[PDB]
Amino acid sequence: TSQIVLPPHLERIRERLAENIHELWVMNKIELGWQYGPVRDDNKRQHPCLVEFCKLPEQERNYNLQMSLETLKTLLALGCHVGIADEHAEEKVKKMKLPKNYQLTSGYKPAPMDLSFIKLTPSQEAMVDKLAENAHNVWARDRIR
Repeated sequence: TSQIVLPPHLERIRERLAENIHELWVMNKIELGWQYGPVRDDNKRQHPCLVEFCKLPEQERNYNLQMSLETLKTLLALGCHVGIADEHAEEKVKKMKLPKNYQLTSGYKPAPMDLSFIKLTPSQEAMVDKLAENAHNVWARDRIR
């Protein structure tokens, strides 16, 4: 799976979406007990990806935004409507939808909402295998070469 590159019309969304999506996603790598440290290794109980979006360096700055860009480019490549009509409900339109659920421990625990009071679309339930296969697709077009 490799469809198109994303246009820049969303770029007003993307940076605030980044300062959201890190503050949703980065909590997920402390349930082992990893913390922030200087150098890359796991034998001594750390994972330095636990740093805020702009705080990271540039190659790690985009390494948070790539999961978003996965969930954006194939969506816009899907042909369906994914134009930003319902503008995302944090930092632009004050409805307070994005951060709802969190629990703080000995570690960086920002606020992902595990949203479950709405149905999920017929698409994104079907795109679970698409987006999880795209991992091996990205890895396979590297590996077979």
